Amino acid sequence: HMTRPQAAAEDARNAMVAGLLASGISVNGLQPSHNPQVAAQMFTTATRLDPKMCDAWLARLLAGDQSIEVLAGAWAAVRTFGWETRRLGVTDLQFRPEVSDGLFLRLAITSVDSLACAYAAVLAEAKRYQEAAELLDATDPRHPFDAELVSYVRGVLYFRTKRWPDVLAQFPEATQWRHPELKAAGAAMATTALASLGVFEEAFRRAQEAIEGDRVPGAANIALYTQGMCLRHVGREEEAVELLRRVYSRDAKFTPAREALDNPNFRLILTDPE
Repeated sequence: HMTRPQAAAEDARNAMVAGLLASGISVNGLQPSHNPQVAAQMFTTATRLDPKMCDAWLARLLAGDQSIEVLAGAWAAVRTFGWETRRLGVTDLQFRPEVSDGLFLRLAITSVDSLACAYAAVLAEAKRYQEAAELLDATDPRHPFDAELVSYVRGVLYFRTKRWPDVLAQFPEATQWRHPELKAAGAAMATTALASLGVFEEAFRRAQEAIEGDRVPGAANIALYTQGMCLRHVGREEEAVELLRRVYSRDAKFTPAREALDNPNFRLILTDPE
């Protein structure tokens, strides 16, 4: 006579396995498939039957659902962070859930502290800045690798509330980051902050860190666009046009570049996420 908790727990583990399989992840020597909607349903089933299984919430992120309910479900279950993937032998090599910060990057959830960062990023995308900041405040990793993500998402928070000096404090020039992408996107936000403050020459220079290596193309676009505005500001119109066409060609949906090409008087620093 299996108890109800035991039946729920076993069913949740099997739903987890099925979701992973439907995500192209082989488990226990079973053949995977590619059924994204089934994967999401399976992971949702797992969280309904065992809401204490943190990795099932994380799996719903992998499957595309980064709503606040999912992030908050994962955070409530954080005690079992990693238990079920470890039980299955599943690693970051196969299973790397991420959340978009809504501006430049997908942030990988690899630890309790990076889950907190991702949750704060999602909070801040919903304009719940107070809760985001509290969550970052209460995080304080002892190891510098995860603290870089805290600094970055605090910068995103400052960027989203147009606090330009605070943005600059989060992303100082000539600073080594263990995460190259955090540095690149941070530089795009610093470039935007500097341009907004009218410090055009420094904006131009900071932009290069967002451009180098095309590591984060969306950061590079913002940076190249902002360099075009700087060039336009000092009357170097032909060079401005080169960079603006470069960006429009890189990303035809980058409407401000088209606007600036259509209107040589257009002079907008892009502060809106959009």
